[PDB]
Amino acid sequence: KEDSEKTRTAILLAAEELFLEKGVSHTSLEQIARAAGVTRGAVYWHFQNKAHLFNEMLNQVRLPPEQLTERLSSDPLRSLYDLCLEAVQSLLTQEKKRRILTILMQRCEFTEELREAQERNNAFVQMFIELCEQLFARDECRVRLHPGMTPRIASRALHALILGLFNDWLRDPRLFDPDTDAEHLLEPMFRGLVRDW
Amino acid sequence: DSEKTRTAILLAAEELFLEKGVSHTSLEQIARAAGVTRGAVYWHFQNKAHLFNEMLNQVRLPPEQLTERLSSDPLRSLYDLCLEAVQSLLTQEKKRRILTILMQRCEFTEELREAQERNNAFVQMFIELCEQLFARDECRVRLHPGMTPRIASRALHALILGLFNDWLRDPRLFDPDTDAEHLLEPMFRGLVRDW
Repeated sequence: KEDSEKTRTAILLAAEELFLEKGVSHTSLEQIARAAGVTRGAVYWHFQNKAHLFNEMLNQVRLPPEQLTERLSSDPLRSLYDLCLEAVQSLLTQEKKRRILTILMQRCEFTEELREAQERNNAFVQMFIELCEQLFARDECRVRLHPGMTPRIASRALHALILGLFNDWLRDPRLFDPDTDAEHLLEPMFRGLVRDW
Repeated sequence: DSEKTRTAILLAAEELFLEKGVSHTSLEQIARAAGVTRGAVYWHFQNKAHLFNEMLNQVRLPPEQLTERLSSDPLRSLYDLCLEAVQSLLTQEKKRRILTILMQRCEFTEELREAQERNNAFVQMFIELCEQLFARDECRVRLHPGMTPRIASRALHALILGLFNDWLRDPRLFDPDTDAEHLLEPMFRGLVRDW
C-alpha cells in the first residue's frame, strides 16, 4: 500500500501546519481532513483519534530506543555530552523537528482528549532518564561524580536543563544561538556533575 | 464586595482550566461555575487572555521584590531564591495548580497573545536581572573562564524552567523539598569558582 502511505503523510503534514498555526485543541480531524484534501473518514481510518494522530506526528522526530543506547554504551560521559549538544544544535538544523516540538511545547494542552499522547511522551522521557541514570550509575562513571551527587539526581538535573533549553528557545528564539551557545549552556551542568571535566 | 467576586471567578477559572484546558473553557462556563453573571466576568476581566494573566499574577513575584532580594552575598541570594522557587512547588498548592495550567493545560494561539507577551516579559525580566547580577564586578570574577553573564543567566533559567516543567508533567521524578538542593548544586558549582 504505497497509495496508503501517501495519504498518511499528506494528513500529518496538514495537521502539522494547522496545529502550529492555531493549536491542537482548536484543530479538529475535520479541518485536518479538509486541509489534507481527504475525507474525514480517511483520517479516522488512518489515525483513529486525535491523540494517536499527534503521537504518530511526534514519532517522526523521536530517536528510537535502540539508537540512544547504542550511542551511550572511549568515555561515555563525553558521548552523553555530545548527544545533548547535538540535540540542542538540531533546533536550528532540522525545521521539521523545530515545527513539531514547537507544537508539543507551545501549541497544545494535555487534557483528557490527549491522554494517550501524554502517556507515551512520559514514557519516552522516562526512558532517557533511565538510560542516563544507568550511565551515571556505572562504576567507571560514578566515581567521577562529586560527593553527594547521585545518578538519580544527575540524570534529572541534566534532563531538566535540556528540556528547559528547548522550552526557552522555542518560546523565544532570541535568547540564544543553538549553534554557537549550546556548548556554553551545557558546560556548567557537566562541570558541576563530573570532577575532571 | 468587589474583590470577593474577583477571587470567586479566578478560583472557578483555575478549576476549569485545570480540569479541561483553557481553549475548551469559555467565560460563560467560568461565570456559571463561579455563580456569577457573564457580564460580571467581562466587567472584571475583559477577555480570556487578561483573565489568565491576572490568574498568573496571583503567583508571580513582583519586579521590585525580585531586585530587592538580589541586590552580603547576592550569588547565594540567587541560589536561595531558586531553591525556594523549586521547593514552593510543594508548599503552595495554588501555585502548583496555576503553573500546571500554564505549562500543561494551555496553547498559545492568537486568543492568548496578551498572556504570552506578558509571560515573555516576566521571563525576560528575570533573565535580565540575573545577567546584571553575574555582570557585577564582584560576581563576574567568580565565573569560570569563557563563561559570560549572558550565558549564565540563560543556563540557570533553563534549568529552573526545566525542573518545573519536568516535575509538573511527572511528580514522581523527584521530591522538590529534599532534592532541590542537589538538582541546583551542579549548575551553581559549574558557573562559580569557589562554590
